[PDB]
Amino acid sequence: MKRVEDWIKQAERDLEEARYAKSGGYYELACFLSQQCAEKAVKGLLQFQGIEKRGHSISHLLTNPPADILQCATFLDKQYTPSRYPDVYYEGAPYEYYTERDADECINCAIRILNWVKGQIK
Repeated sequence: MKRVEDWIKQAERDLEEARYAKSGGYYELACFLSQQCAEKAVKGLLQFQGIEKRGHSISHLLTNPPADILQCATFLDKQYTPSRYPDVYYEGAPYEYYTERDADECINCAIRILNWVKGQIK
């Protein structure tokens, strides 16, 4: 069991670890941890709203969110999975093909979703 504040602490710690992973050059990790951040924040919001849905797609968890939030949820939903769906997985060892720009786009979308959720919990 978790309280709303636990979902938000999990998301704040996932963001801190994503930045830490980018500092170490671990860009695929920073992208995974950014998707974890967003997913935990949106589950925190759904609990606060008493509005239960399931799955790990951040986009399917939202209901009529702003355009920028849906764009970042769709973007983050592509991060680790997807055996072959959301398909665009890399061939070979994935980490070798991520870049510092991907880490920045993933971290910043996690920050956009985490702040948008915080704004709504009151």
